[PDB]
Amino acid sequence: APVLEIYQDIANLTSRMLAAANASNWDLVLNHGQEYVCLVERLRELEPGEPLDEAARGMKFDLLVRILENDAAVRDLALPQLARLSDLL
Amino acid sequence: PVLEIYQDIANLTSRMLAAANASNWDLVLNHGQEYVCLVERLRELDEAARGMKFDLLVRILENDAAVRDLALPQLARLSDLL
Repeated sequence: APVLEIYQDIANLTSRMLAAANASNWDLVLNHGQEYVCLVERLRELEPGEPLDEAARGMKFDLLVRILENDAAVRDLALPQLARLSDLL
Repeated sequence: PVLEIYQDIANLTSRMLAAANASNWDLVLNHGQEYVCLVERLRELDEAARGMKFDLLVRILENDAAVRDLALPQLARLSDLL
């Protein structure tokens, strides 16, 4: 199904964001957010419904766990550096 | 159901957005423990229910992005100084 295509793309994009965050390329991470918002809008046009196939349910669930884990991992790379540097100024 | 989890992750992300707005990065970071725990608790539906879940998801997705959009330009410009 096609809505599975957008979850995949968001997972791929969030993995790219993670790679940038890993390299401390904050501006790239932000630049990836532009696509991210596009992808969420497109997601929003397909969803919700109609129900999903059991096979395609566990796949989306996985994709989500991955998107959320990526989102958490970006924050967990960036924020300790932000906190630290903020403390200084 | 699994809506509970989704609800809890959405709510938490709202508290993180509120903290972010206030520049309390430590507090954003402390809730991040709670998020991850809820996310891993996930690794583990009628139409009204799927509309509900989908709504929560969009909110979580928007919230993560809203926090990055606050946090990262500050970080970009502070690493550059230092």
